[PDB]
Amino acid sequence: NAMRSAQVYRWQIPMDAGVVLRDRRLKTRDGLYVCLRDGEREGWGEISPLPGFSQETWEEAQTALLTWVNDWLQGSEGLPEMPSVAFGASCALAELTGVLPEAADYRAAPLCTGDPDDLVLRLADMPGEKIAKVKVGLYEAVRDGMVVNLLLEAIPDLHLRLDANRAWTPLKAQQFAKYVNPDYRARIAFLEEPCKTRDDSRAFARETGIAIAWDESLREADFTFEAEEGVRAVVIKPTLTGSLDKVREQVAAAHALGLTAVISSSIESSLGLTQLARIAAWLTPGTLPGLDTLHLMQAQQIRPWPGSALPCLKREELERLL
Ligand SMILES: [Cl-]
Ligand SMILES: [Cl-]
Ligand code: NA
Ligand code: NA
Repeated sequence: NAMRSAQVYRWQIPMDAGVVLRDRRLKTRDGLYVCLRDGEREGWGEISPLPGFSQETWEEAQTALLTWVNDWLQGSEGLPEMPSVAFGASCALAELTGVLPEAADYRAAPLCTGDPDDLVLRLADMPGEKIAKVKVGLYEAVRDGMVVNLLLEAIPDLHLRLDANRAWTPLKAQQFAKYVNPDYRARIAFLEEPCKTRDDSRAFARETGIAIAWDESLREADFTFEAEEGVRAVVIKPTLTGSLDKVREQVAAAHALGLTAVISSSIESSLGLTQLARIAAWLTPGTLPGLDTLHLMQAQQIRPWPGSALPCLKREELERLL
């Protein structure tokens, strides 16, 4: 189409030392961007499969994105199934049509990074609603239970999101719970995927009174949105999910069941994170998104996250594929 043109960029962002995912060292974050133009209209997307979580590799995503772009340029925008590519391409399309609103709040649940005191100091005097995120299942269960307990004790109105990524056996999950004072358990907003199996996670929720959330379950073939005793939320990671339309359908299905839906990071670059902030403000206006992952990186690119002190690279500094 005479009116259409596109650009594709490839990049690698250095990570801070000490970032681990499913027994892996994420030394750099590797990804792609697409920039679509149709007349005076422009739209961007991020295509960044996450090692150990995405089925597709960076290299596979690159090929799929390029071939999708080739078709789009010729007037065919049907999206591929590959989730990171479907997500990025769909965001670019949504930006071209103005469907993705410009607005964002740019606030996220702060992520604990090994210093609960700092987290306490940061939240203890924050006016309004206090929500934070603690990763669990990396250290031994006793440690996690004590940390969670101390934080809840330190700030009486703090609500914690906990993320286990299916780390625990039923025994370890019970060991974690025993260190959390029952008087404080109601202030665990949710514990994402405590156990290795979903049935064990549900049993844990019912036994302990600690609310749970689904995250990786949503990407399993069998997944059905269900209201269930103990289940309070779902975590939706668009890069691992697919198109913006699919993300919308999932948010809607969760809300229709009274479940909280959290728009969440797959460690995207700043560009993708700002888009997730817009998606969250639009589709989940009442729910703080899980986007506090930028500080794990050494640079921003193209669009900065407001308030980040990290340097921001311009597009001219990235490797251009198309
Ligand atoms: Cl290549
Ligand atoms: Cl730029
Ligand atoms: Na636009
Ligand atoms: Na999670």
